[PDB]
Amino acid sequence: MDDQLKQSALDFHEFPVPGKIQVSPTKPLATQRDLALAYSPGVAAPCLEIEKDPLKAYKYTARGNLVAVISNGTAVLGLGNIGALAGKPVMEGKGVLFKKFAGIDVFDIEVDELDPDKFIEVVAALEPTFGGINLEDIKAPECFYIEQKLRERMNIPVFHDDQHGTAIISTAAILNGLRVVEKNISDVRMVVSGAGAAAIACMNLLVALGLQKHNIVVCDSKGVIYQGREPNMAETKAAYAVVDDGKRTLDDVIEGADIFLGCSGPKVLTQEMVKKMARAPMILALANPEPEILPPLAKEVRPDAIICTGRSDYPNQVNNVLCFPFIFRGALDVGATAINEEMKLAAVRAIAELAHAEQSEVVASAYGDQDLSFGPEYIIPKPFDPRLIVKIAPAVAKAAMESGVATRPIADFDVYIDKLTEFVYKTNLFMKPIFSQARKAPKRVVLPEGEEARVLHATQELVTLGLAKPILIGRPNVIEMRIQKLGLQIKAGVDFEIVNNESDPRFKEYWTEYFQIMKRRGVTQEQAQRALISNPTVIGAIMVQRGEADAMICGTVGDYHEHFSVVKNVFGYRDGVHTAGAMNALLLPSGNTFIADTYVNDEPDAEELAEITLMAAETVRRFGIEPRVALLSHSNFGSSDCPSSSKMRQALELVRERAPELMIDGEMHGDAALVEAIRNDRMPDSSLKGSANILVMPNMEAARISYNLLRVSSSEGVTVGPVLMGVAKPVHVLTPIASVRRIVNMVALAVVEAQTQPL
Amino acid sequence: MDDQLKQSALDFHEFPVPGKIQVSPTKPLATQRDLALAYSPGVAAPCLEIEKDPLKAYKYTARGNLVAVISNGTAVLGLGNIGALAGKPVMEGKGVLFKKFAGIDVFDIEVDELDPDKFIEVVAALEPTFGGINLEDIKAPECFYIEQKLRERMNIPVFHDDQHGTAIISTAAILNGLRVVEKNISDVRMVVSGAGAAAIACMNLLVALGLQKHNIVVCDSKGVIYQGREPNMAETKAAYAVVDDGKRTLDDVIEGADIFLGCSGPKVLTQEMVKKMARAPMILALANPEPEILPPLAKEVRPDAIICTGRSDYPNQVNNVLCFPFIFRGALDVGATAINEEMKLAAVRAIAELAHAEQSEVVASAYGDQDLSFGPEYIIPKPFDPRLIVKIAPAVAKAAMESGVATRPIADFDVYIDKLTEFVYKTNLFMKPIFSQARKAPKRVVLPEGEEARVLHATQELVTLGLAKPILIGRPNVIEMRIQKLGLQIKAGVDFEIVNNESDPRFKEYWTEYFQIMKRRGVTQEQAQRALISNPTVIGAIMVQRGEADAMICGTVGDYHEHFSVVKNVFGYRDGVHTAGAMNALLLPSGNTFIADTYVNDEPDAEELAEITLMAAETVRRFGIEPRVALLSHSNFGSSDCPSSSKMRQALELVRERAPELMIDGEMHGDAALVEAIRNDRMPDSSLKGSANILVMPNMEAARISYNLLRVSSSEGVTVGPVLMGVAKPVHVLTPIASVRRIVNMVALAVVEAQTQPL
Repeated sequence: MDDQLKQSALDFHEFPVPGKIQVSPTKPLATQRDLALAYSPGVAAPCLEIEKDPLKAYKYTARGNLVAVISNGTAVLGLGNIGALAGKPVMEGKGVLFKKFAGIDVFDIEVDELDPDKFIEVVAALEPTFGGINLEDIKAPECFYIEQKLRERMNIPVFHDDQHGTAIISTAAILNGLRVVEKNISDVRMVVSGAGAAAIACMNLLVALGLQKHNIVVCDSKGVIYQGREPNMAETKAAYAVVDDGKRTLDDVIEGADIFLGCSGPKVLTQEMVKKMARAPMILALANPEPEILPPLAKEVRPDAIICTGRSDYPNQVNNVLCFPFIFRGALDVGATAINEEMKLAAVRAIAELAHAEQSEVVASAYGDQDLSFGPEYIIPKPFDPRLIVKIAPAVAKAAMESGVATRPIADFDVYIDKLTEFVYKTNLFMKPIFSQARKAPKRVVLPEGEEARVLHATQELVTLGLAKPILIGRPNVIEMRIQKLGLQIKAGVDFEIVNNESDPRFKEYWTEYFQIMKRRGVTQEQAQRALISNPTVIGAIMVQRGEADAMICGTVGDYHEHFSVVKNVFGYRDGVHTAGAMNALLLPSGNTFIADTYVNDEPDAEELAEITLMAAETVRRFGIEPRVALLSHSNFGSSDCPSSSKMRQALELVRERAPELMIDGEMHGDAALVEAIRNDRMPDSSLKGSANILVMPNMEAARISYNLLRVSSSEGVTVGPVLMGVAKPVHVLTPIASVRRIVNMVALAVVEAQTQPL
Repeated sequence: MDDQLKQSALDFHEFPVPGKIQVSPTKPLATQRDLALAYSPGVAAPCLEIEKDPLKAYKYTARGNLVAVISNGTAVLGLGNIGALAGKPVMEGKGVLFKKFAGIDVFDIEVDELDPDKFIEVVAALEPTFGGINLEDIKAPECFYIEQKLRERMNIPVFHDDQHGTAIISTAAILNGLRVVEKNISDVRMVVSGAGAAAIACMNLLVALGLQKHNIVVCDSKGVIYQGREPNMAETKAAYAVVDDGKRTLDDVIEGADIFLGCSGPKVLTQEMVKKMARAPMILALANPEPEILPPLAKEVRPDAIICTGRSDYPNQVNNVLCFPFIFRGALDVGATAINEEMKLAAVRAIAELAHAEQSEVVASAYGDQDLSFGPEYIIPKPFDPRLIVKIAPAVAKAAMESGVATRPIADFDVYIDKLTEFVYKTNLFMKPIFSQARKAPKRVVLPEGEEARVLHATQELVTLGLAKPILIGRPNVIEMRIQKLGLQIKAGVDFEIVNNESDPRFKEYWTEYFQIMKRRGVTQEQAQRALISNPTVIGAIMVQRGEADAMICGTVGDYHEHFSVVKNVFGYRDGVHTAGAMNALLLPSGNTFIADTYVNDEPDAEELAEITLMAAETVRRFGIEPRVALLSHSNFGSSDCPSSSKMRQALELVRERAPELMIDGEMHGDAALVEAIRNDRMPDSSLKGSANILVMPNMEAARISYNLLRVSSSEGVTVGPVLMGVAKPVHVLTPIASVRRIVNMVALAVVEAQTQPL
């Protein structure tokens, strides 16, 4: 293990504060009332409820999201027995992983006890604190006895992940492989190396899944484990003892075998006995920190070999992080009393089915141009796939539903999946009304920049959600080749339409219409033809204008203002308005907030500010929020008389003249706008209540600087912008640094805008 | 208990997320390297260290800041035995209090066990997880046995706070009271009502403190507990069994007594037997939720009565929150193996001494115009006093030092107290170089606004820190009366000087000099006299100019620009400069950051921007930081050609011409300035490294809006501003909403600036 890596690990664990976890409150503790409610005499009130009903304990405490990771330091991942105090950082890291990947609060516990019975007594005593138990690093064979006793005795789910999770992943992998090579589960022959508990659980699951016991072979360091080899051998080991046939060595039984499993040590297998078994071997190496064999050797000696390792640098890694947080999430969200094998089967099926679907953006970006399509080189999902929780947790919850172990049944699964998604993507809670409205009637959207990888990913995700009917512009060859490269599943002509800009049958009409529009703006006919050949944005705008589409989303490459100029020239302002603006959404501690204007006007006057305010209010109303506007300046309610403050005052009077029912006030400082108490101290009778959610700035300088600084400082770094208002058709212009999720959000928003007859 | 209060408590405990705690990471977990370091194979590296040395476990894990709150639900605060699962919210609230008041991470644990021996076994088994144990809600007499066994058996400190903390507070209160009434500890006679463990610990401490056992009387519900009353009575109860004298009732022993203690129930004491004991009774009611008597009754029947209750609405509340977090902080920071009575004595002495000192701003604001000076009405500090940690924890640490139970001795106490203060005030870490430099040579500072409460509090805190020699301006009568009202301790003429603006012997020279300065600016002699009578800022500026002071801090009432105009007129620009600016400090996730210009120039040009940049760089250098400047705009490295961007480009070239060694670049977006990767993606060869810590805006609009929004959104809401640069003398102008701490910080900064010869 590298000395520099060791130094990096020590410095990471040390600075700037020792440890890796921290306990924080989730409530305000500022005033005296917070103290009164969070402690005596307030804290007594919920307590009585728990006395009347234990189930209500799942309703006022963290018990419904608390998991214990208990260890004794006897079976650390690669160090054997070193003491629990030595093993504490491992459990801290496990808890960090829990919180990161499933939003589950954990307590790590080291119990200095070696007697299994006293261990059981302690764990059973600690029951009311937690809602679930996960064991870790307990050596065999004590682990089986402890787990069985606790599962029988305790009333909450218990795992030993090293005994179960690896079994889940291996079962899913081998089932998928048998799907690949088209071999029936009945006639496959099983060969097992090592006596690690993962192997035993694997045979248990496979037998419960359909594998036949007469085709299995279990081999320890003593060779073939046949009946009568020794009388005082373990009963668990005896359960897989076969009728003796004279074979003693692993070489005798490996020939003609279908699947090889190993969790004992490196170099046990060799390329000759790799030649020994049947067609399409199933190499499965789980030994750490080195595998049984080198996958290059197995692949060079046999091409169709399938190899799975426990190391990240090799394809098809079996990492336990794929399972445990999600099974615990599913179990806890229904209050299952215990986790049976039904849940494990459901998890295996979920992993297998997820292995078939299309690749996500994160993993595709992370793992480069590797041939990551379904098949021998890609058989199980990567650890960082975000769809894992959404595909696993509802399945485990339904398995709990069927077996009757649930105690708090869920009504319908749709809101559950929605909540999980809001955990995953951090903007679903904000965008849910938009998605719900858009899904009722999809429209046609043009993405002129149809060769970018981000646009292709967004198109795939839009088709999957059934949220729009995309139209792409570009050369079909490049688009198809990149679709193959990224391993997507959308098919041209079935899920979306491709418009070949270099050669289209409607070129004549398009450039004729463009010239008819722009002849008085200094555009000759040759310029019109050249533009309709070379500029995708013009093609998209013309397509939208003629009614062959319904919305356009552009601007993910190049400058903002060229796209905006083209759009404004083609479409023009909507009736009753003489200006356009851009507005960015943001998530501050005080809630969602919109900022305008950030992109269009460099120095708006009072009239433009009034029109921008009205359009912003309408757009916010679309989100199902009650608009609350604030005009910002360095002047604080007339404390200065620079021209900007006067412009704000005139804009405010204009807005109050036009829309009398809108909640608006100003001009004020930012803190007064965002904080109720500060505003009430200086202006007790203001017409603005609560915290404002629309902020109007005097110039694009202030808007852009504030937006960027808040975007970075509000530690999320996510937005919904720039929404463009004032143009006569539902079009938006993005920025080159826009991510996939923002593109999807704007496509949904444009669809929603286009659903109604454009105003 | 009010139904509306019950509903409020339930809704507080329920929404928006169940529970009150949450476990969060303290390290980044974004990249693959974070995963590699926080888990396999990186996590193995520190583990081996723990195997080689257990003490190093205090160095890479949260064990050094982790406390367990263990309960069985048998002795809840006012509900007796209700079950541990019913009592869980109480421990959650206790842990929240721990984190809020001492920055200590806790695990709350409910053990469903009623056998004391099994309880002891479980707790002793859980030792390696934690660094300290605190018991809670365990009924007598099992609590004594469990605590004794665990203390003997376990190697980390253990408390039962209800048994010890109340004893600490009561001991401090009664010792202070005996100080008040001037009664010797030898001859005072003790009367005890109830058998609550707090009482027994109180007698133990008092006997260990100097109270004589022959003057004590212990009375249970059976009356006088004398020797031979019953043979099979408790040994702990037997330890205070007195030689029989024939007295049987509490009435017989209360007459002639000095101190009455009660923790049994309400209405036990009556006003006649209040008349029974000696002069100046010591009523001490700890029963909940109602006291033994109504304090109004005791005070009306006898004026000099001293009454202490356990309820917030009455004076001198005995709340356990005063002790336990701070004793645990002190014990943990030295690694004490156990907490003996030496630490408890040190804590009692610390509380007693703190009761004498001056009142803090927070408690004085919270508790109104009550006569909160030292005496019968104020005998123990309020729960929210921030000095509690600083006064307690070092004393407990030193007590650990003397008794040899410490395992990680501290070198010197000064850095310890500094670290505690940085925890308390959140800006000491930033301002420490300034305070250290200023404390070496204090100067003379004028605060013209010498009648505000905030200014008086700041003066008190400045005198205490020995950081300046303040001078106040105002009417002496009002100043003295308010000093009495707030209960401060600074004495006029000894700690500070008062300048009577209405009648001063130097009026003639002052107004003559003001006229000599301002005669050509339209100020007649009568106007000069009127100004020197009515305007404190002018008096302060003239005093500074003549050399009778060294710095001035003004502007906590009224508009900014009037004060700034007066200051600029009197002092003028420093040589080589033709402009002035203001700069605000702020604490973002990327570090400390300065923003300019926020208050002076409405629309600076290139030259003013260059001068402001240079002055800001020098001021930042004062803080011992290496300056890094960024010029912000909506244009991103020339993407636009509006006049503002051109002004930035000219300013940048000017700055590079003047100071060639300064690190500066621009103009850029905010995120590019703050984030390294974004800047490196667009401009790989920029001259700015890391994250900038000075931001220069094109106009006061953007600066003010960004500053306010970031101030609120960066969840601290604390600043150090506005620092004023460009004037020839060390003066600063604050804002009316400035708090005490900001005033202290600016006084220190002005002193530091004035220490060197002004440039």
